[PDB]
Amino acid sequence: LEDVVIDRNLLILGKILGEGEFGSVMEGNLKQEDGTSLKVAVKTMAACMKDFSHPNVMRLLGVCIEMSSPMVILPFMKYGDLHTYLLYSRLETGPKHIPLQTLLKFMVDIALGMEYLSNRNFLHRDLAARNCMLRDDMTVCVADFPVKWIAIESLYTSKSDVWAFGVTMWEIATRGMTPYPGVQNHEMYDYLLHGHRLKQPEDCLDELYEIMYSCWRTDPLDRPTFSVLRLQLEKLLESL
Ligand SMILES: CS(=O)(=O)N1CCO[C@H](c2csc(-c3cc(N4CCOCC4)ccc3NC(=O)c3ncc[nH]3)n2)C1
Repeated sequence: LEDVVIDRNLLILGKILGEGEFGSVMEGNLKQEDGTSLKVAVKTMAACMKDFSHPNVMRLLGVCIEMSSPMVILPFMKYGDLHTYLLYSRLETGPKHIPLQTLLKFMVDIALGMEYLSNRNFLHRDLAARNCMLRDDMTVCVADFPVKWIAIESLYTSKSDVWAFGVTMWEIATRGMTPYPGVQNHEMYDYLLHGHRLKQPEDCLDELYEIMYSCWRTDPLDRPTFSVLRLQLEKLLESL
């Protein structure tokens, strides 16, 4: 089924950007049909992605299969994963102090991305700040289609995706804290069973904590939809 394939000679691979599940993600140059070349990311060593068109969801540029003796091509995200970008924001090199409105925009971006995928009845199954990438224009898009992001009942529906989104909201609000400090992975199921949740971050609004807390209700049906979540975050952002 090769409607999305690209000729291998149009692609030039280069240095490593990160490590995915099945192999290395490399930087690359893709020669386009209009003659010009574009910087790309190439996972090495997709059917879902072909069906997606939305700003806050990573798109498929193509596929290549080189023979030795496959590679999925994706857009280059110049600031990398969101988790690592948040960590750097607490030091002094690349980005400055990120204000509250910019963190909410990251949350809104992800919510929009998930709203779209949720309407297609597509389940992410791995939503986290490390799986959210940063475009050259500072917009976030969800990508990659881990015990502390999985919900109670899942130990998967669209509401277990909502749980993981709440955890990702917490990650962004804490600027890259690992969830559940002083709690081990084996310990999680019982920690959640007794009704304990991620604690409210430091200088973080009650309105915001209400929203992320609502993602972790015991009953999946009590959680809000991504569209409900998206509006709550958008209106909270507007009130600053
Ligand atoms: C969630 S994912 O499935 O996308 N995934 C999984 C495996 O690890 C990959 C990863 C980690 S860090 C990184 C990256 C880092 C930089 N940086 C290099 C160091 O300085 C800042 C920019 C620049 C570009 C980068 N990636 C991309 O453009 C790109 N697009 C599409 C897939 N990957 N990529 C990402």
